Amino acid sequence: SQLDKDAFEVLLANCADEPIQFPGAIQPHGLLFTLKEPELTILQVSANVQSVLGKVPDQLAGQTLDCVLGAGWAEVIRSTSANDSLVDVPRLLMSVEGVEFEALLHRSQEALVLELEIQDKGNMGRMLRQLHAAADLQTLYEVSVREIQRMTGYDRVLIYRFEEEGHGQVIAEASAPAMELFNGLFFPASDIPEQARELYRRNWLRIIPDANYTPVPLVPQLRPDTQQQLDLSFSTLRSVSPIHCQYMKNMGVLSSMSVSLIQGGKLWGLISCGHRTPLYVSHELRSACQAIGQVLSLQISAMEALEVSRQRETKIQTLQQLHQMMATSDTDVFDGLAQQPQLLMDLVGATGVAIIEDRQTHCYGNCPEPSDIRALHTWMMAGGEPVYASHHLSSVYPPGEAYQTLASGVLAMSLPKPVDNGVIWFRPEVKQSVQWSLRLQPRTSFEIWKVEMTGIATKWSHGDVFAANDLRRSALENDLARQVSKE
Amino acid sequence: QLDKDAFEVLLANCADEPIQFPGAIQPHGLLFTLKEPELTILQVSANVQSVLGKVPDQLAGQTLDCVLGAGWAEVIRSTSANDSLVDVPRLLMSVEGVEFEALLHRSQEALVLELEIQDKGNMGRMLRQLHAAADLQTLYEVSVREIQRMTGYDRVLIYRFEEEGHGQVIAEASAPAMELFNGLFFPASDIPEQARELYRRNWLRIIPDANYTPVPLVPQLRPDTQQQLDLSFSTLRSVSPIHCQYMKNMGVLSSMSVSLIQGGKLWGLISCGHRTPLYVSHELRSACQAIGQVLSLQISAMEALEVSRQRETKIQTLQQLHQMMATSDTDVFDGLAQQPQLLMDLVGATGVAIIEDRQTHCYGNCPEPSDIRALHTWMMAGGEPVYASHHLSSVYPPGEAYQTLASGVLAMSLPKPVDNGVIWFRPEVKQSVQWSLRLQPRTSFEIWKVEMTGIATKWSHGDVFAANDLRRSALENDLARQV
Ligand SMILES: *C/C=C1/C(=C/c2[nH]c(/C=C3[NH+]=C(/C=C4/NC(=O)C(C=C)=C4C)C(C)=C\3CCC(=O)O)c(CCC(=O)O)c2C)NC(=O)[C@H]1C
Ligand SMILES: *C/C=C1/C(=C/c2[nH]c(/C=C3[NH+]=C(/C=C4/NC(=O)C(C=C)=C4C)C(C)=C\3CCC(=O)O)c(CCC(=O)O)c2C)NC(=O)[C@H]1C
Repeated sequence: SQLDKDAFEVLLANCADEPIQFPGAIQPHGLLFTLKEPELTILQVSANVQSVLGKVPDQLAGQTLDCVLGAGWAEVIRSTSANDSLVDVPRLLMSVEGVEFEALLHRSQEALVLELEIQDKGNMGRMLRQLHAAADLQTLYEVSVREIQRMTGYDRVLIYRFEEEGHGQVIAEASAPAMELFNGLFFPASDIPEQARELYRRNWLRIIPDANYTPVPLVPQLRPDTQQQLDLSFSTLRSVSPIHCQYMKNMGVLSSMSVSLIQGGKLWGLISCGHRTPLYVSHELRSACQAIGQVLSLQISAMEALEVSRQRETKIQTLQQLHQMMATSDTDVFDGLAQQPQLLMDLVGATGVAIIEDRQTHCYGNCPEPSDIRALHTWMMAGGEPVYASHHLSSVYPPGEAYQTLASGVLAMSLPKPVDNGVIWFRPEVKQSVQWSLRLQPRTSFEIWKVEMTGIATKWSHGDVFAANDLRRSALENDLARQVSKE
Repeated sequence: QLDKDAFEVLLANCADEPIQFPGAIQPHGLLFTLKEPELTILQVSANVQSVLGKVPDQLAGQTLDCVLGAGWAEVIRSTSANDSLVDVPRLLMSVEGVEFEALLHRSQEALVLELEIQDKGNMGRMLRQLHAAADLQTLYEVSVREIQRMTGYDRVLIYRFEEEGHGQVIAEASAPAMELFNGLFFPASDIPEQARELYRRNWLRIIPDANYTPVPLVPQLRPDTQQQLDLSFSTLRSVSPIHCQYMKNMGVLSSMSVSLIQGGKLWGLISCGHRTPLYVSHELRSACQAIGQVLSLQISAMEALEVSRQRETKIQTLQQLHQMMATSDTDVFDGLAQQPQLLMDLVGATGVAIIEDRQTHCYGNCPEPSDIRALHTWMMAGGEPVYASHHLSSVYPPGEAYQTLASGVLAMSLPKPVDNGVIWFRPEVKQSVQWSLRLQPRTSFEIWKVEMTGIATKWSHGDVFAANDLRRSALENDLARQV
């Protein structure tokens, strides 16, 4: 397939803007019918109508819904399709021509999308009990992944967390014995395109029962009512892009089932379940996984909130100690800050605390050569404000590349005293605290992350900047009186 | 006559009743306590003859095989070996015909086994429903409606514990032809502290019949330790007759309470009352426990967001007010005096009181400028730049003159010998609540009214933050305009 490889390589270059929401084909484990809400006439049909029902698709475009689905169920789907929210709808199991079909309903731009999924072949209280029993966030991730693996029966279960600029991190992983391990792996934001992220934000479950699937087209590809393509954003039977199918092939997973974790409308992460054999997931399993996803999304938000509030709680305690730390014979407040560096390091969070004063420089922790530090302090005038924050110093100050491991994100405060002053913080690179062991591959994904996240340190959160601007006022209140009170 | 007097004497010790050590259990099951190494019947319940029809006198210390049979004894011996009695599946058995569900726990180095009687998919839908809720009141209404539908209880109420442990019926769904309780604040004395500790320890409390005769635990003292068995973690525990009388006077004969615990603190309760006795199966109890846990997680989620959401809008109006004073230099708070609502909404208030000498400037609630002088004259004894009041009727002896107008007063006054001051008010909680013999919801409301006489809602930690965040702003901005 030399021609196909060239055609595929075209998709690889143009993958950040492919029309995922408008594939024009569905996965072949069911049927899709687009209908009209008032009369329920078959507006669009799938190519499997002859495969599972044995009806020629040419005579379906427009004609009666009774023709293929039977008049018996037509009234049922009319009644369940009456003017309603359709948000909460009970299960609707059917059987036409001896084929078991589960009917799911939604609406897309004044159309009734009917998804006839094919059918082949108590513990909840326990799962929520264990989820509540978790103490810390890492324990919560571990127990959640273990429980999802146990109940689903999926070979691999992974929790991706989207940290910064869309980059991902595999936090918790449980896998079947003797199979590839992914933990501490960081993948770039380019791996998941933005359209896929929007769909994951608008859908709880994404099921790909078989990567070796041939897409079946929707005939006709154009809806006569609007003369466009179907928006399959909310359809469970939506074709997967060949790029992700190749990615799953290279991984070794043939069936996937992703559960989205949404906090405050933002995609916190994903729960990805992979199988080495094509696995078909029943409705009960889907509902249980959705329930665990929502419960964990609620719980994760709570655990960080307690931890975020805890950091604020131990912040003001840290400043209070520091606000009185210079109570004894301080030549400068900074020289009083030189007694115990770890209080400064723990105030804002950084491996390097350096305060330059008295024609010399005082640094504790991960710091560069002192001569170049004043050159970084020579850049203080460029800020124009005591506060300074950066998650990437190389991009904003070009000669700050010699020290990327020691100083990638620098927090600073400088009192307006013109002679010699300023406080400097040093946070190391993210690349120096990450450990893990073809184009579309997890190993290749890690290398792109190490080049995309170059010289980038973890962003100083609003609390750290608040704890930074706080000492700006505290040092200004005290330092001037210290010299004045001597006189 | 004699029995009625014994009831009143019991009402004296309702505050410090030994609930954890009743010495009897509800008659809808059996209780045994056993030694872990041997599994011998250390202490038994009096209702053995009721179901098993066996003498109890030769059971204190004997082997379990004579009561529960050899096979079931071995099964529970294997179950109790090292399972830690946490996350243990259902263990239904049947001795002498009667089916018993065997729940297990351990108390002070003893193995308590409860044989509860056996009389007579939607969870995902309810979790989706609770996630779909947008506001807090919508969340409470949805939770109560779904809980009532799933459990089939005539009354389902959610109590929120506010201020000094007082109660508030936040949401309520009830069957027709039943008294309505909404906004019915009740005192903290209605639920004693021991009951609150037990509700914190146990998710579920089930009283299937208020008209029950307790079965005593014989012998009443464990020979191993010579004390009363602690039933603080057992579903089969006798309830105090005070609560039984309260439930009879309410008009409920069966109760099913799920405790909402946020961060180890009893946020509230989900009380399910029935007009007739009712028994809840294990599946129903597990489902209600799961919904309670989900709602406890979700209440904290929306509470935390609104705590932060109020902080973002606190700074938003904070910048606007501290940049306004640049327009007017006649008074340091003249710009503060142009938008009174931007001052009331800054911290939560129904009246702004900013006044210097020879001036009277208060918008909204204000008793009298002459009393405002006396209101401004309180600070001689308690003098700080930021002063707050949770109950002004106590700290200020003439706090009862204006309680509906100013019950909790938050005050900032910059340090200047010349007259100054910024003060905001807050009215009574008792003047914003409305609702329609000794142990009765009607009586409970009038006790709360007396117990809250001039008590305003506590100034939040973010509320005193906006008081100190306006301490620095008015301090620095004053000199530049004067200069
Ligand atoms: C520009 C196009 C590309 C692309 C497309 C693409 N990816 C997904 C889904 C993915 N891909 C993931 C990639 C990974 N990177 C890693 O390091 C690891 C290892 C653990 C993985 C799996 C990934 C995590 C997802 C999300 C899956 C989930 O759990 O939901 C899609 C969406 C497909 C769809 O139809 O929904 C697309 C279009 N992948 C590329 O690699 C680049 C070239
Ligand atoms: C000092 C003794 C008293 C007391 C004891 C008592 N009460 C409970 C449980 C209660 N009582 C509640 C009271 C209410 N107040 C109201 O306004 C309303 C109506 C809306 C009610 C129902 C109340 C809410 C509870 C908790 C219910 C639950 O089961 O969770 C107990 C606990 C009993 C036990 O064994 O668990 C005790 C000991 N009640 C009094 O009135 C005072 C005199």
